[PDB]
Amino acid sequence: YIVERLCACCYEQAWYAKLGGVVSIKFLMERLPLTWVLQNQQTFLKALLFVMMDLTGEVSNGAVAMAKTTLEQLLMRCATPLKDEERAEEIVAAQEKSFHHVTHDLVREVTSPNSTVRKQAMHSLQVLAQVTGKSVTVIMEPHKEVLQDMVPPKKHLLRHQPANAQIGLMEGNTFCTTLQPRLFTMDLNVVEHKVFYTELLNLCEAEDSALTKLPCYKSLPSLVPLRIAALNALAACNYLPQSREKIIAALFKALNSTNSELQEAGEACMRKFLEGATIEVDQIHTHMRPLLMMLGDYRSLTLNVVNRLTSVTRLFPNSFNDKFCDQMMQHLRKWMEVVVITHKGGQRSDGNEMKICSAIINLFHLIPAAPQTLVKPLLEVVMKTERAMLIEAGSPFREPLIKFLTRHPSQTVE
Repeated sequence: YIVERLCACCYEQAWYAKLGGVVSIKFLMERLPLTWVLQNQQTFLKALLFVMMDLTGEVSNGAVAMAKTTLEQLLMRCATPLKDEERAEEIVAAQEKSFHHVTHDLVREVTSPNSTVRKQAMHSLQVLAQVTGKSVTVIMEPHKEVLQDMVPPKKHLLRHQPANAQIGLMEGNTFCTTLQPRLFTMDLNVVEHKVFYTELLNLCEAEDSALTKLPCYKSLPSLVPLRIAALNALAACNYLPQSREKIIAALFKALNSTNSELQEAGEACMRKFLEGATIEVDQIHTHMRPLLMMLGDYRSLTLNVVNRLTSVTRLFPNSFNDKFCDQMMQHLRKWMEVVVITHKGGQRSDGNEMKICSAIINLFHLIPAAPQTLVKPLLEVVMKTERAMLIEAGSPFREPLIKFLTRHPSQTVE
């Protein structure tokens, strides 16, 4: 009755009721013995995860972090292997049964449409596989019966599912297909996987003007998380030779865009994609061609294009050459002259004041093709700008310049 009434507080509406319920659960699992907390771990987990499922979308006072910490403690407690001095026929059986049930419910809630509970379940599975000294797959291999119809959409026309459910399905597919050994192999041969891959490609490659026509996406405020999830799911399929060019094309299209958050998501997915696949300089040039071929005019530069340059350089150091370094130095000199002119004019702040020059300077320390000779012209232009603006302590060019100078200490100090 104690556990019933106390964990029942987790189902009340108010947030303080949930907080008291989780506090009582923590007290019960910390003070009382192991043999008893195991058989109640099912109800404890259910209640303390329903707390999260219900508190999403409303103000709360640290209840989410407290619930996450309590979940971590309960999982690392009940999952801890029993030492030989305490192993017995009843405690071992109770632990095994509680572990089975908890893992079953966790794999069930993994594909839930809520993001917070899904991330919490993923972290719990990871830490549980870490503690038990086993892989996540072998632990989920018996439990994948629940996800036989979840990871494969069964050609359910995901376009009919809501945006949050779609994002949840994408994240579940990413998690289940990115373990040490993959639980489900997206062979891209059955009609189900084929339809799923085609939907992923059309979602991550189409345009917003046509993508917003769907009713499921008509009410979305940003539509960026959907594209991010689509890119993440598409990168997890780096085991299909005959169907790899489209993945690279989509990842590069996402790596060259006029948005910052999506550019970062695309570069992250590419870095994750390169862990299993490889890309030769041929297709690198083929895909970055529209990114280049426009730098001829220094005015064409901007924060987005320099960020894309930085990303493609960080992902492929051997892609750029010394000629590109000289062109970048010329563009930097031009932009520094423009900045000096604008500062002498003293009209008003703009969006091309310092960030562009800082990014262009940072580009050098990431390109290994940058020669030692580039230190002197860069230092000269930096000194010219500093003494034209008379900004010494607040100069934002110090950090990237020092980052580059550290690459050639011999020439620098000399």
